[PDB]
Amino acid sequence: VARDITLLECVGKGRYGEVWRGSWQGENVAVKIFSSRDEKSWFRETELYNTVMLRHENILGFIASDMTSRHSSTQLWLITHYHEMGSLYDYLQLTTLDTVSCLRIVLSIASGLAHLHIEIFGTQGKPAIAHRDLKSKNILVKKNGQCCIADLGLAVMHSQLDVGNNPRVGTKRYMAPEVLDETIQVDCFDSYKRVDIWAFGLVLWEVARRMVSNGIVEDYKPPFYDVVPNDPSFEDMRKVVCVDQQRPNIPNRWFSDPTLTSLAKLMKECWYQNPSARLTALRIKKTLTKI
Ligand SMILES: Clc1cc2cc(c1)-c1cnn3ccc(nc13)NCCOCCO2
Repeated sequence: VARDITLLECVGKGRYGEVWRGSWQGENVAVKIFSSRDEKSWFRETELYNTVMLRHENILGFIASDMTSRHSSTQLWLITHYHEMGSLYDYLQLTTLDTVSCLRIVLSIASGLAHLHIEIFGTQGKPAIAHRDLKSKNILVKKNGQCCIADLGLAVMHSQLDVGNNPRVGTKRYMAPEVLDETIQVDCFDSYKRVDIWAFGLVLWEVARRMVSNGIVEDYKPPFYDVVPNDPSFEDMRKVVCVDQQRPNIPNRWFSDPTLTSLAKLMKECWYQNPSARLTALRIKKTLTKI
């Protein structure tokens, strides 16, 4: 139960709500406290965790979920494993990477996303799932160096089409061109997997910037830092991604490193204007395993 949790420190704050480091039987756990405005995101992630027994080493580990609702008060809690190392967004602010740690991180993300995307049949199976709000701030760094994906509140599902009634929409900075120009095929499940692949390519660019090659590294920057203001509007991102068709700049240093060059090619194959030309999660994972 949540009754035996002591909230210790607020480790994250946003429009979704807050994330706290909590204590439970003397062990650290994370508690996501949703704002009442995000009730549908809490329920989606709960049914994904407790009805679809969704478990994978690169998906945030679910412990429990609780809601209490009364006149003048509503609480919505998600209790998960705590990762002291924090969000990949925070982690990349402080850390530089080498060849092994860079590929451990990005391969672990690819592995979790493929696990979301690929359907499993039978008993103890799972539908195909699209995240729809992947970004560096919803990926956590585990002690072993791998990552795990969090925030499945916007997931859509499909078996041989489940879209929520969720009024919240993805982070604008990471929205795919088909989302921004509204040509996305809403009734086609593969559209949502390809919106995920787009966002993954941006996360791939974020990680690669922090890997050192030949004694050079870039500071952390978000996708499109140079052409969009902080907290960009829908219109800001359409002008950049669709009209101007701009994409993240690839610094010259990378082409001197074989690994960073391989990731540059992978990045671009996530960024096609045409969603159908983008790689699949499984192909990305199969490539990273060989690289
Ligand atoms: Cl249910 C959930 C959502 C989530 C992050 C966590 C849990 C989570 C788990 N351990 N942990 C450690 C630090 C931290 N978050 C977490 N820092 C705030 C980043 O918040 C991103 C929101 O996504």
